[PDB]
Amino acid sequence: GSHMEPARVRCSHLLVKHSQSRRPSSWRQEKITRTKEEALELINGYIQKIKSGEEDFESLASQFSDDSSAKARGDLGAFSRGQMQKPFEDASFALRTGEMSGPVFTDSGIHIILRTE
Repeated sequence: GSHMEPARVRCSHLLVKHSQSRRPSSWRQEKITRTKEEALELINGYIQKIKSGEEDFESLASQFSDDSSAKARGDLGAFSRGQMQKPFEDASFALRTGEMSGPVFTDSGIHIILRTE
């Protein structure tokens, strides 16, 4: 039936990091020269490419995600809200089936969340 707002949700997560972060060193750049504003453009670029049916989320999340989850397709499983960040939570739980939250600002950087489930 129609059961939204659960305990376990599944979504994919892309992450673009910026100079002001827990570490200004990604796997794409040894010294992240891009700030939040700059990273935001990358974010929009990926989002546009994905939703337009040009690129895939898992595709871009594996190459253009500065997170370790990148090599794991960037797709997550069914997790609980207490296992993620509050901004990440609000986004993932507010998304409908096959919906994308867009640029979710966090401490590490900007996350792109797509509702896999």
